[PDB]
Amino acid sequence: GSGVSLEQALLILSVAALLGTTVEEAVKRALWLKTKLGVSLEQAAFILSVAAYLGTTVEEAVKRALKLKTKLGVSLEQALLILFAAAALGTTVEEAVKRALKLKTKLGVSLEQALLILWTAAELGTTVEEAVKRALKLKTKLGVSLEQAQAILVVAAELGTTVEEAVYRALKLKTKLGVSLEQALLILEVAAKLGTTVEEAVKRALKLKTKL
Repeated sequence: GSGVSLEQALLILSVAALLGTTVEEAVKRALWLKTKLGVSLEQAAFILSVAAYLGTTVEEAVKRALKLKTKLGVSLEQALLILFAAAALGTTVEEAVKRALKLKTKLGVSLEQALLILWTAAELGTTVEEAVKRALKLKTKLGVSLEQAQAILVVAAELGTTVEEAVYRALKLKTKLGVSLEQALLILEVAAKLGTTVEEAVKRALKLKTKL
């Protein structure tokens, strides 16, 4: 798309924070990269985030990702997630993929889902087995996806609250603003990252945004 969704605006606000660059600068940087590679805006923002986590230039991150795609025969998305999971783990990409593949087979999930689980466990400071146990409890209790359950865990950590508090606020946001759960959780997380209120994060994002 050329029109920017709220979802996408929020991701950039997050990336602007991470890079320490104005939102205007982050927009341009994400659009240049989207154009250059012919990828989604979300994927462009991801790449900027991966390079920041790696501590490499964006080109270098792209070079690594393209080489790893060819090596493993995987998508660019998967290669990026492998690099990210490896940067978060502080290990090799080979080790990260090894762990992801074992976990993929165990849980009957995708490699992408497995890599997200590994990254999430690192973000929570727990083992994977613990993170999976806690995510699956939420999945069953609330009737959310495994992905969403993980997102809830992570949002709670960013907020410095329990998962009960995080869910309570997310569902309030859904009812008040008519957003999806995934949206609500992202808003909560972005406001935490920007050092602001829920209202101010959305107000910025709306300035930035064009498509719905």
